[PDB]
Amino acid sequence: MLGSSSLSIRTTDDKSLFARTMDFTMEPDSKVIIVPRNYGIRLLEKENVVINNSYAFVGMGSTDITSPVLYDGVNEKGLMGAMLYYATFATYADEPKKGTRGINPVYVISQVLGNCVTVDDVIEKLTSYTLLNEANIILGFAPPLHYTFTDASGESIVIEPDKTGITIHRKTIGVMTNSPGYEWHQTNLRAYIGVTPNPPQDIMMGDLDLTPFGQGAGGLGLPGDFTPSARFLRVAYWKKYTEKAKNETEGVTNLFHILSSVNIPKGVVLTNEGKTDYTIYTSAMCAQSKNYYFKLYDNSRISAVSLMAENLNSQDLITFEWDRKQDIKQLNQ
Amino acid sequence: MLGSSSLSIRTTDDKSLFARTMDFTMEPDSKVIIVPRNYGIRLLEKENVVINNSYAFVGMGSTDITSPVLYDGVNEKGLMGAMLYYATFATYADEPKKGTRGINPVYVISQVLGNCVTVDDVIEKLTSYTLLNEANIILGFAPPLHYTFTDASGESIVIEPDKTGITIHRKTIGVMTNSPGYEWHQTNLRAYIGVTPNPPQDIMMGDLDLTPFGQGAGGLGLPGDFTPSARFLRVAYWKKYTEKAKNETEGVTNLFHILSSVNIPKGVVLTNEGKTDYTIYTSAMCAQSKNYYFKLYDNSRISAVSLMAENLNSQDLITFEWDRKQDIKQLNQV
Amino acid sequence: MLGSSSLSIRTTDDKSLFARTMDFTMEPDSKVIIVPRNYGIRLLEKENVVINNSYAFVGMGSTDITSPVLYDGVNEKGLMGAMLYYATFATYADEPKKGTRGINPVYVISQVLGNCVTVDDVIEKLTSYTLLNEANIILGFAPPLHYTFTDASGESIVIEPDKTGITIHRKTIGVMTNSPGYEWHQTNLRAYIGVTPNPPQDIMMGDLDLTPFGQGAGGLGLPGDFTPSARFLRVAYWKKYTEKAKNETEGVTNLFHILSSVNIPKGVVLTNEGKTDYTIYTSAMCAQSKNYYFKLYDNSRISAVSLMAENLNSQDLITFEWDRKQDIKQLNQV
Amino acid sequence: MLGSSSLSIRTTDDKSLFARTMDFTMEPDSKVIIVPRNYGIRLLEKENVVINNSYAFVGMGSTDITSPVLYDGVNEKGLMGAMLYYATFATYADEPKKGTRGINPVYVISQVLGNCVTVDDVIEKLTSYTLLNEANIILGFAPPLHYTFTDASGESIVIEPDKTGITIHRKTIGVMTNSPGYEWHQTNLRAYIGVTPNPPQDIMMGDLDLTPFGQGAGGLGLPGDFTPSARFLRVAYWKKYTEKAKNETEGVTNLFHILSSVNIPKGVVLTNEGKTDYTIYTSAMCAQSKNYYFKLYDNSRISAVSLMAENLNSQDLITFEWDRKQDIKQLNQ
Repeated sequence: MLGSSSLSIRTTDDKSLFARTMDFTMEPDSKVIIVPRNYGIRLLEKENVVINNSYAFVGMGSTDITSPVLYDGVNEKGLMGAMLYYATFATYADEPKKGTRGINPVYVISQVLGNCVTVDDVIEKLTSYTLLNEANIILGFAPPLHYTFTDASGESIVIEPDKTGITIHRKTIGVMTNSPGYEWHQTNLRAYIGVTPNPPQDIMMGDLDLTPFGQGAGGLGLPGDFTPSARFLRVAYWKKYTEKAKNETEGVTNLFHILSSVNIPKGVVLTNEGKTDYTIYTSAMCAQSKNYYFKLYDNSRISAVSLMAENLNSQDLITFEWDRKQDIKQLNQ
Repeated sequence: MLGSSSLSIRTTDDKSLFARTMDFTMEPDSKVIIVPRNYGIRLLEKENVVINNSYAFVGMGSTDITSPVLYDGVNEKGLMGAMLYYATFATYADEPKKGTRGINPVYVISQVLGNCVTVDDVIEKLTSYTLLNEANIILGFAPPLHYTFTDASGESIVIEPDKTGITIHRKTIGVMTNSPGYEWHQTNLRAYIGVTPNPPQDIMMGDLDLTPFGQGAGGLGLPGDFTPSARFLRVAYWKKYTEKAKNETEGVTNLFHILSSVNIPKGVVLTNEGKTDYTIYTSAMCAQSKNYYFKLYDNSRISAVSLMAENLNSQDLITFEWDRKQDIKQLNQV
Repeated sequence: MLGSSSLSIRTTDDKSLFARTMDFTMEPDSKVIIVPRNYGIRLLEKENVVINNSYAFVGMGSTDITSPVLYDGVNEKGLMGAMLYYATFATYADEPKKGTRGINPVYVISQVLGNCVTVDDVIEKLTSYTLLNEANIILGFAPPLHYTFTDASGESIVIEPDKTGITIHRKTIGVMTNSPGYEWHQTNLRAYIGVTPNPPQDIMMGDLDLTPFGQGAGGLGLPGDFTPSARFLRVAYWKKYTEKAKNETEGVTNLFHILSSVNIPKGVVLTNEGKTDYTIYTSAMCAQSKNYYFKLYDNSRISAVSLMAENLNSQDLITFEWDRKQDIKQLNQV
Repeated sequence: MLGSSSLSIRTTDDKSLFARTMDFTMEPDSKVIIVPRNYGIRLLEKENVVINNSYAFVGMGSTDITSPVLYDGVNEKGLMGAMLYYATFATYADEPKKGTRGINPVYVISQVLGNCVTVDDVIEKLTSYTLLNEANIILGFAPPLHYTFTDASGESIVIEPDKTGITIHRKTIGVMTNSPGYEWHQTNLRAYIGVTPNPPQDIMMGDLDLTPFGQGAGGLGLPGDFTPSARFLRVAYWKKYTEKAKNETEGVTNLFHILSSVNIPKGVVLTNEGKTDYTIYTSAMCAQSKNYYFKLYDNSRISAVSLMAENLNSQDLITFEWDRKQDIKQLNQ
């Protein structure tokens, strides 16, 4: 994990959808995963302590350690959520606070999705855990994360494990990328309210008449780079000005169009080490249907996994593998 | 038409691909159109003169007037091309210059793809015509246009009907959006050479340590808006830096990722007249395969049409309709 | 007041200097004021408590209300400070927290310059005060303010009356404009670390060589408008790269070159109400010499006042009136 | 030279004024020079044809080579001009075109100010010349230049020795910096018409109010760096919107304020060669008064030279040296 952009939206259909890109430096073995009720998810990768999960859920994630790790997903009661990179800000403890258990940052999404309904449930659950510096997701240090959640009702929150403790932001705008903290970007929005769909008025310099080249000059000032702050502003503004989605499909379509302003093609961003950082997949999920939708760097065709289609009291993890090949429809031979 | 961005690329296995977005306010009757050889293409809509085309070609276009109007396409000899808005700059004439025939701007692609092989053929071809200020029932007036072509060998040209006459640009960088002129954008590139994939180095102010938020800071300065100038910069720069495609399928994919930085969602851009200006479709062509690929605002799955698959001596236009339904694959019952 | 930019610097001379532009819609009655020892400063306009001041100071201010109101200044012990706008963020009590005295935001600088020596004294003094929502008759309301101070040693702090109470920021980078809060701008700096004095290297796009138009391209990404946030970046970044000053005089000069990046011409910024927001004056002060220097919108020649040349036990304010006529040295008859 | 910004303005007092910064790496020997009538100006350093100047002028320049080289200046008939850097564009001949006299690029201002009145006079003058690729000794080589002139009527033209020959632009907006060519910057202007003094309206995102930080948001998008294109934008836009000067003195004041957005502190721009590039002097001249005004990097106090005060039929050049000392006025000691 190395960067990502997310947002949620509300349809006129009365549905809530959430979506996110994921950026990274290669493809990992990642599938969409359906975790059945009562499966058991650890808190710490170093202790064999299991929490029985009341709920089933589906999302993108890894099976590379003991309990499924979910980057995002939706559960059978309509809770949607994700974890996103939060570098230089994320701060964790060595020891739990008296009265809490240790949890690995990498397990937050799975635990919550499996045991919560509303955004208030999330806030409540969280006060019974301390995020811990557990080394060895055999992928190293606990990655610097922060979290967003959105429930069936359309409310979004952000949880950020800062130096000064856990920060909750309630009733947010339903946008989140990477560092810095949420209130920093919310404040940043203010510097860019002049970014609109509407063209500016022609002007004169002496005798000279000045008019735009074409269209789209309203957005002058919007940065087009892929830093977390730039991405934050493109998702928010294009969330603001994109037409309301009138049903679930349109919602998926509109989410992927907005995220398209923050999709990273392979080669245009390199890391301090010269690894390439690119959008591996984009996904979306609907609280009311509990459908998971996703598309990949190598596959523009959207796939869909339906949570309630499966037997939720299954003993076993149900799994779908990525199809990393451009799914082109041939209209003739 | 109302805006669009385009580029070409080269693969590792020596294939040339060209791609474009089409931005518009309505989205009208448009389809893929295969024009066969010897179909006959009008020069002017108010006149009965028809040039008989030597080559078959496929591209997106309209069948609403006498001859197919192609917005872009590839022909059987591997020439690719496209017309794109050129507002404020496109200048035409009332009457043909001595020794040329008039041509309607919306017929250029069709005429060229129908009769040329190399970009040099295109340049020579063009000195026997004069763009005329005609007009069409569709939009109600001659649209301000400029044109781009790329042949099998990956060489690109831009043709621009300027106030002073027709301006040719030879061996271009293979990127073109809208106004202004090609020389203006080529010159503009230089103000932006500091936009790279590489992070800037940490610095200090007094006792502060300052380091980037995440990744991507090497891009500081690139603009994010949907003006033609900004779109050019984004397509040019991201063309430079994203990976070389290893084959044809990767070409289409990469082209669409790059164009993605200039895809316009419904509502983010409005005209003076309050109309929403958004990307209706996105297409890519391949000189060697002569395949035509496309996706739409409501359908992200790519479709393909093979020109060489059809009877190239057909009497009748062959067409493929837009499938404006988001084509979701269900991996279980949805 | 309606905007302003400020910074401090240290010479290789072991001197500290502070300087600020002042941006406002019209020029009230302002001059440079020397407040002598034991003069007396009110805390509040509606209450009659007058706090006796231990120290003399000089700076820019108004004499329109009961006690001299200073916008910035330096005192006889080398404490330097200023009040600047903090719109939408400043928050005041109706009523003092138990066991503090109420203080009008507009008296904070005069109270502090009068009774403090170090950065720590300022912090301590402030916990004995509570900022109240008391209006004044120059403006009609309590203007939203924040404050910066710099002592003889060169430490700088920012003090910000936030919703949740007074926020203190210790040993800052020595720059401060307007809203938002200090942490936010400090964080904002990280997004621009790639803004440097050095040019980026040429690149090629295919056959094309791309080189800068001239000099200065290292700064690509720096915004040029006059919002508080853009002014912070320019002053901070140009404070970083500007040559160290070798003595007091060069320190004044450097301060005003840097501040020139954020000097606002009449007409270029207008308020929601159409009043023009422009840089009325620019000042500087040195902690070691206790000299105050200023120039005006209408007069770029620098004037200087020396606190310690006066009698610090004078009965009365000593004041120097602005000279609003461009002070042009005639080199021959004009 | 390695940069200059320049503009002209018109007061409501019916006076025309012209101003320019000059940016360089170290200050060579320059002063204000008054060139009297009939003093004579060389065309080329390597040939002794001297052209007799009808008119007296005053400008900043150098006395290091045979004839005075002025960098800018105004003449006794109200014609004002400057030569600015034109790197990578300026093209000069090896040989004078059939029926022209060769001229050293560095002598254009001096020759033009010495014999022209209107911008038309200057267009006709220059087409009797060919700019020649002849080296000079204060800088070592032939510097790539272009030229701006403004006559007493307030019309401006820009002359640029392009690849394809001398390009001429009639009645320009009265702004000029460095490369690229005039028509490129004029076209660039259209991209930035939404740059105004006015704040954008407040907006909302969901339940959140968004309002500007303070003032000045109207200018969002304007670049702040010191390249020539950015320098052009700022000078033009700030020239459009800063208030009309009511007289000659305000004209000067306003000119230097607009020019201050393009003033370069020592250290914020370094060349490839690690040399620091900075604003050495800022000057202004008035067509009606024939006054010349200047301030320096080290002295923001403005100085003035009046052309007509002198004997315009003097035997010798009259000059004034720079005072690179901050001229502080002591209000008490």
